[PDB]
Amino acid sequence: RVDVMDVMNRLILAMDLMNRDDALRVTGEVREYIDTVKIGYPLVLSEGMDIIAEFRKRFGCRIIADFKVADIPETNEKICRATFKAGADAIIVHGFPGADSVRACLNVAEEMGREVFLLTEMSHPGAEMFIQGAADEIARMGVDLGVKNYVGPSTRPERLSRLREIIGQDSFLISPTLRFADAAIVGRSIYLADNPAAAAAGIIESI
Amino acid sequence: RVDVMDVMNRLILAMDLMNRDDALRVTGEVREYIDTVKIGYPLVLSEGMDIIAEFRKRFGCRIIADFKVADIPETNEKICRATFKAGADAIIVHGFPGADSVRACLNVAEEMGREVFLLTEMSHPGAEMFIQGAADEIARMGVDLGVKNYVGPSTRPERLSRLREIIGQDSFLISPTLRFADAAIVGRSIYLADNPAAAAAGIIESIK
Repeated sequence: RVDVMDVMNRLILAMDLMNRDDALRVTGEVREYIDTVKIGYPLVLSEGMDIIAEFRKRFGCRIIADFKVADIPETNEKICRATFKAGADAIIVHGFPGADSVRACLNVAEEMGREVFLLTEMSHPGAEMFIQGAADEIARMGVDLGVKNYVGPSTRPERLSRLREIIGQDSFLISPTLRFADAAIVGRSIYLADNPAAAAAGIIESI
Repeated sequence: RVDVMDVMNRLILAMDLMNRDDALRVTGEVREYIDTVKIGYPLVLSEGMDIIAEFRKRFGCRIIADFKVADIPETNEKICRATFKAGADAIIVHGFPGADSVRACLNVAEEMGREVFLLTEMSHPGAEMFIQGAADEIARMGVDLGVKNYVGPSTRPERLSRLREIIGQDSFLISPTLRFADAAIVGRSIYLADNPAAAAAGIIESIK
C-alpha cells in the first residue's frame, strides 16, 4: 500500500543485543537485506539513546523503538517526543492503558511526522490473563483512533487473521505469517547466527 | 513495618523534569525533607541512565525507576537488570502482561537485592477501558507472587481502601491518602513551586 511504510524484503530485524559493539556489527552485516531495525529498552538503556542516531547515520535504516509505551497521556507524550527527537521513525505503544494514552502518542507523531504502532496482543504465557481477552477491543480502539500500524501476536496464525479482519486490508501489520502481516520480525535466527548475512538471505529465500 | 522500605517523611518526589540541570537542582533543594525520588523515562531517555548514579552519589537518595515495565519475561529481565545495574533501588512494573512477566522482574530483583513495585491501577481517563476492571485481579496476582510493594491509583480513596484490603496491612503501598498508603508521591506541587524546599516542608506539615 502506497501510504504505509515500505520494509525491505518484508523482514524487520529485532536487534535485541545489549552491547553497542555487537549490535552495530550485525546490523551492518545485514543492511543489504534489511532496511528496518527494531530496537528496545535493553539496548538503549545500556548504551544510550544516541545509539539510534548511530544506526541511522551508519546504515540508513529505519528505526522502530519497541518501547511498549504504557503510561498516562502526559508521560506518553514526553516519552514519544524524546524518542522521536533521538531519531526513531516509529514507536510501539500498548493499548491496555486506553484511548487517551494512545492518542497522546499519535499527537506527537503527527507533530513530528513519525509513526505509532499499536501493540494489540502478546504471545508469552502470561498474556492469557488480561491481554488475550482485550486484544480484539484494543484493535478496534486503534481503528477508532485512525491507527495505521499494528503489531500482532507471534504465535497462532488464526489470531493474525482475526486481527487483519478487524484492522482492514489497508493497515500495516507486523508480527514475530506473511499471508496476513505485511512484514515479519526476526531476532535470534539472525543476530545469533555465525553468519547473520547468510541467515537473512536464507529467510528471504523462503519468503 | 520493619521489612519494607522507610521513606523519609512518607513523601516521594516524582522528579518528572526532563533536563538534568533542573532535575538535580530541585532534588538537592529538598533532600533535607525527602530521601526517595521517583524517576521516569522522559528524564533517563533525555539525559542517560547515568543520571541515576548522579542522584545517588550527590544526594544519597533512594531511586525508584518508574519504567512501567510491560514486556515479555526475557525482555523484562533485561530491562530490570540494566536498570538495577545503573543503580535503581526499585522498579515499577505493570501487571497487565501477567504473572510470568512480573515474576521475571522479581527474579532479577531477588538476584540483585533490589525491589519490584507492582502497578495495580492508573487514574487517567483511559484507565476505565481495561485497567480499572483488571485492578483487583492484578493486586491478587501480586499477593500470589509474593509481591511486597505496590503502586495504587492517584484518585478515588475508596479504591485505595480496596487495594489495601487485598494486599494486607503488611505490604508497602505508595500512591499519588496516607490512611491507606504508606507514602505519597508528589510532583508538580514541589518541582514547579517557587521554592521547592518550602513546598516540601509545607506538605510535610499537613502530614502531621
